[PDB]
Amino acid sequence: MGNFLYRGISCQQDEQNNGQLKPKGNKAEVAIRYDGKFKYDGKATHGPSVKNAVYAHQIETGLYDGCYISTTTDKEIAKKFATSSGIENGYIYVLNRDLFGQYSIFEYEVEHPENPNEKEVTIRAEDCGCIPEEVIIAKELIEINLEHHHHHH
Repeated sequence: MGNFLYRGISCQQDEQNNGQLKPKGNKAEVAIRYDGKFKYDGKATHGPSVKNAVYAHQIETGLYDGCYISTTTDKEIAKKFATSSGIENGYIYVLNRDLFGQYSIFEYEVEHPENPNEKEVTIRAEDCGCIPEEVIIAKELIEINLEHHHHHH
């Protein structure tokens, strides 16, 4: 529900080796609130994970390095993303947004000019790089999505 998220990986090696897509190490476990000016801060320590630290880090330096999940307002993003990223030969997983809504995970949507007709909604996880392991409601492998729409061309 909400939105259909799609993400694919060619590093099935790292995924299967870690047995969780990617190495993780969550902590903090603080209040956190998406206020108009969300100075929710955290514990007290000065480091990574959450806070203006992670927010500014991803905004300034690691611009969508994989910490947060960037997705478009179009469900057909799946096909476009899989093709343009050359995932046609690799691994792909699907995630539902309503799960994040239940999780109370944050989202920051950037807007291009009005008529491009699209907004980029980046899903701000409470930690960098897929903090929820069960967010992947579907996992499939892909070897060329041939046929189906091949009516003639």
